[PDB]
Amino acid sequence: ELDTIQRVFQDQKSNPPLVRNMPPEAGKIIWARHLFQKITGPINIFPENVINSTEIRRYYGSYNTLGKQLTIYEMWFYQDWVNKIEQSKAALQATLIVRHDENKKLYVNFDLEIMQLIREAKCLDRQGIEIPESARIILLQEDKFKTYYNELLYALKEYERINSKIKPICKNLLLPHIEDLDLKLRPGMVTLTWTSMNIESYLYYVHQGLKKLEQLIINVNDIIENRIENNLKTVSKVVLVHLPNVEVERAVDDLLQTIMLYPLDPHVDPVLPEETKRIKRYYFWYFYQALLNSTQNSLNAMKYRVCG
Repeated sequence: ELDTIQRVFQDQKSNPPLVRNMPPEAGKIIWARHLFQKITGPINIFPENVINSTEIRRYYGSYNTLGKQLTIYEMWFYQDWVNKIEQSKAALQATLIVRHDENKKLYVNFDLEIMQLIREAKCLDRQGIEIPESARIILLQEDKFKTYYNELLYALKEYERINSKIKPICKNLLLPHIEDLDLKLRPGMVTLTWTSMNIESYLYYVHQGLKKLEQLIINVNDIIENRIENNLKTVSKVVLVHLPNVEVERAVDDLLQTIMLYPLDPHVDPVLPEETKRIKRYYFWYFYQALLNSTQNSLNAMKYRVCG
């Protein structure tokens, strides 16, 4: 051994590589108790046988004298631990925990409270210790906060993926829809996760807005990404010299088809996004440049291969 035990204790619990899911407090006291038990066985063984011788015782012582020391260290650790959580909750963590909200991402206010209450009950149960009523009530509430924080996490990021897929094109039909997807939260709702409701419906409604937007994008795709691209390819293949009206008619039809998707050819008035609307016209001009270039590319091809 137990001088060997002594050197073990002198190298206290914070110094070795403990790997587990048990707090420093709990691991420290168990190791001390176990060490004391081992001691021891051886121481127881030684014684018786041885014682006687013683040696062882011485050783045882150392161990013990070691046993006395260990008991003293245990008591100091428990002095810092017994009653600590009750004081923390009753003073500054039990006072109507602000739920999780957002501005640019999800902002976690009481992350510490979640983690702490978590470790608290797991360790008190595993160690066969009594858990005060205050700790159990707030712990169940914490589980509610954690689940809602995670679900809101998923929601926010849904808006993020949709954004990652919209921003590469910067279409001024979805940019206004994106603008319309803005919401406002008053302070009276900053405490809804207490009785477990109105946040599920809120998140579901935000999701409903996102899915409706997604459906609009799906349409815009089916109308624009396939039919018009195929038409452009047809325009490029047209041999203007020889080959053994239609595309022009289809181009006109496709314009009107795009107009049917609520694209703001005039700037939206109340919003006044004069700068934002011309961006799609620039991309559309690039597409128009691709159409004229398609015919032009053909033009040059014939001009080069006229001799055969």
